[PDB]
Amino acid sequence: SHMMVSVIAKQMTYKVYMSGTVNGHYFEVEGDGKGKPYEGEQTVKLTVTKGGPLPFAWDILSPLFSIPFTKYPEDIPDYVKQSFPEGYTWERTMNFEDGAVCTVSNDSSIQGNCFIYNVKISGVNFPPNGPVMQKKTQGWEPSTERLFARDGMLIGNDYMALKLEGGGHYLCEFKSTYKAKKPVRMPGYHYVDRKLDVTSHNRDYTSVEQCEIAIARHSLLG
Amino acid sequence: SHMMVSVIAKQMTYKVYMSGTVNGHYFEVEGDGKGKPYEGEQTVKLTVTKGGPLPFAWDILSPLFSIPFTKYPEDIPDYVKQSFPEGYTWERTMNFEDGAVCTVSNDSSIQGNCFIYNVKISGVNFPPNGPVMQKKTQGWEPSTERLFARDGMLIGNDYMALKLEGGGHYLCEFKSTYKAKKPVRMPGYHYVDRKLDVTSHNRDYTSVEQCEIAIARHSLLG
Amino acid sequence: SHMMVSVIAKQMTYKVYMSGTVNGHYFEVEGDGKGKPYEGEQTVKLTVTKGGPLPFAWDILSPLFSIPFTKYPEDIPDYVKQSFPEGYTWERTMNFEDGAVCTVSNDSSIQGNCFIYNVKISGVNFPPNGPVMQKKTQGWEPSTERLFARDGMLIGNDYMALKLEGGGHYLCEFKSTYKAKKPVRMPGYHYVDRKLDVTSHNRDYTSVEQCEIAIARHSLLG
Amino acid sequence: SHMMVSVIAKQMTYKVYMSGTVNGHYFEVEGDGKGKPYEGEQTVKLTVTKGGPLPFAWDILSPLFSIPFTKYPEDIPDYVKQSFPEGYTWERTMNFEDGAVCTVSNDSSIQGNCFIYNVKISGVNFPPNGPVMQKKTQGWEPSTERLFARDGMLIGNDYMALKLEGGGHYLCEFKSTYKAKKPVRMPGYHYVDRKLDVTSHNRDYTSVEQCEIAIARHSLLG
Repeated sequence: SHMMVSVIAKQMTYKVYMSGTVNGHYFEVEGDGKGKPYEGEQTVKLTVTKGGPLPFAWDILSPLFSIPFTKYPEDIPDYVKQSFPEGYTWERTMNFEDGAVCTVSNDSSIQGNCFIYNVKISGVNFPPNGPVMQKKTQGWEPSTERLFARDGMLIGNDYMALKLEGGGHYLCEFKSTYKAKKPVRMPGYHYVDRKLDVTSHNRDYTSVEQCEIAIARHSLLG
Repeated sequence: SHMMVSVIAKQMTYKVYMSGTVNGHYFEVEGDGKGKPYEGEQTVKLTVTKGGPLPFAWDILSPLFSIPFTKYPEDIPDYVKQSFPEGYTWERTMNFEDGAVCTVSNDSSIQGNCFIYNVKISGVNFPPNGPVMQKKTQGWEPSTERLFARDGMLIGNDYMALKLEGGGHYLCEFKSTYKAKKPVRMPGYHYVDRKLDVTSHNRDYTSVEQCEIAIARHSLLG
Repeated sequence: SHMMVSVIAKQMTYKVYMSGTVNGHYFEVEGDGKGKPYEGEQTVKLTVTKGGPLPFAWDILSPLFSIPFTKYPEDIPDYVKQSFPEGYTWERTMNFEDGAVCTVSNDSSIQGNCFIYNVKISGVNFPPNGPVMQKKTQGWEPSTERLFARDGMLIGNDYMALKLEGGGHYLCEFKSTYKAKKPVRMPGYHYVDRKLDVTSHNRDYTSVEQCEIAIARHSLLG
Repeated sequence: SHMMVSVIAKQMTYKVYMSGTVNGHYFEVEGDGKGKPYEGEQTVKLTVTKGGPLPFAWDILSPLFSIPFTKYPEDIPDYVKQSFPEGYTWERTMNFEDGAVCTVSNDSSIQGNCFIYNVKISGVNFPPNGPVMQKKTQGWEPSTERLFARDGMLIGNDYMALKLEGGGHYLCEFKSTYKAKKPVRMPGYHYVDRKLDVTSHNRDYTSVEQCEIAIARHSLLG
């Protein structure tokens, strides 16, 4: 009784296009990714095409490179997958504890076996001797995103933690808004457990590979 | 597993004394609890001693009434349980989406097989037609606190939500600091799942019963 | 055509009562003050009656010790003064940049020549080696409060700056809500320039004297 | 007074190029300005080059179109004016009360008696029935930025407000970082008063004229 949608194959690839500006530095990143949407497992190779090498931590960009690769159980409506073939948009604001702010905008369509993601990031007020600019980050902690529906949109908040060179953590608030381009069956209050890891990286992070697992769940208690 | 500690029984009680001002209204509340600390289970009966009946939704008080009762797996250092016999303190900020703010301090100490909790709460800028002042809230969704160690303190953040009448959600944002009165072993980044329900109540919530499950865990994906 | 109100003499005294808790430390402060309401000049002697000596900076409490001592020009309605003889309430939230939060609640009545102020403060999550707890503060900078009316209330935001031992500043956001206990003539968008200085202080800040000047104005341009 | 500087005339011009995405809508805007830098006076005519007409209130763009044109008294070190001939950069966060966020970066350089400004803006989570998306805003109230020196950067915060149709105010909160490309003399805690008006506009705001006064000052009370 767990139902797949005919536009999303059990194995799909995607292409990501990303322009951005962080502390006034402009950069373009391109990426090819592949995974199993209904199993919530994905991987993507990223090439920095313009503005490399990047003067900030890679870890601030990693969470902007693929939402349809979430495992939804049979009793929870998959808002994102239901939106295809037309697609979805999302906007995101990331708030770090040293005062830095990022705004993100993403549009997503499909072209046969392939997802197209366009993504812009604008990041400002990054402490010049902070972990992001001194590249003292060491990958994300596994997160749980709270999600609910409001005005036919899907809101998501996530308290995240960048691991720091020399132990300790650098905190960040995620607030996500997902807008389907087509009326879909809205889900209730639910959670997405996520783990993102950077798997391979050359020395100047101009060529990076990362893998994500994304599982949607109910309350684990009751 | 659960690394049991000789000072805290498998079956314990607690006495909670709470005083507080919300929207200028002063109130005092006393309570008697009981639970299985190494299993993360507990009920508690409250009585509003002074300022009953209360002009705000019981639900804004519900999460200030018992942290020892948290099932920690043996591979996670149990910060609060090591803090005893001496005791611990915690401070909290409860920031609601409609501009309400609450500040909470607590002082915990043990007496045989009885826990002692003193807790003061200050709450302001609660909209007079909002859900809390109009008493239209219907209890807390299950949540997942993110705790980590910093300067010998345990820092938790959680993105909460009050269920509302006629569907919908009233978003709250919790930020807690836990401070043991005695050097203890620090835990790594880890999570606590919680479900908290008002089981019984009189007609003006001057007598209330609540029950809490609370289980520590690692990432469900790694 | 600048109009005084018969309940507020050109010279008035006041009495302040303040209970509070900061980083879990309880304290009571009492104060006698005197000034010229229509000239916006005041002074008050503060005695710490309980919980002294205080383990935190004095400068976090100073801005909670007298609003009717503001100079309003003839063309701007004085919301606060118009509320007497019955009085006003106000709630305040102070947000420091090291993450600390304070909530404040104040009720104000009049008794002949004398204003009575009751004030509670709850302050939490103050970094233990931050300027407030290490007492590295050196008085407030002069502030301008933006003020406007909403729902027959007066909202006030102020970006403030504590001066630091060794130069540099420790920032704080003020958000104030004033509620008259009686319908008054609402004012428009306007500014209150304020300067608070601590004038005298014994060595343990158990006996402190401070003076404030508070001037309400229009836009200085146009 | 005004400590004049040989690189910046008493009468100067500027060319502003702006690109930006607000609510996923991409737009480009070019402009020609002129003003009396040591008097703090300037007009500028804008033309929307790409993405005209704009689906949001002009007023959210109005404050991203010229910091050299600020009357500094001789007793205040004029951070931006010392930064030239090289140039300066600034980053800004514009946080609105209804959850909207904008991020802005700018790069400034001089060319004879012409200033060059490049400015990108990212804006997200703008409510579709809110005042900006419904174009019900009617220009900015006069404001007062609070600037101070930190790690060789100038940090300004200001509490702003957009005038609304049918009375009322739509609150915004500005946080700017100013960074000169060349060691300059740092100013003390000081204030900037500003008034900014849309003087003229076509019917779809694809041609707009704005005028700005901007005067630095010490505390008006000390």
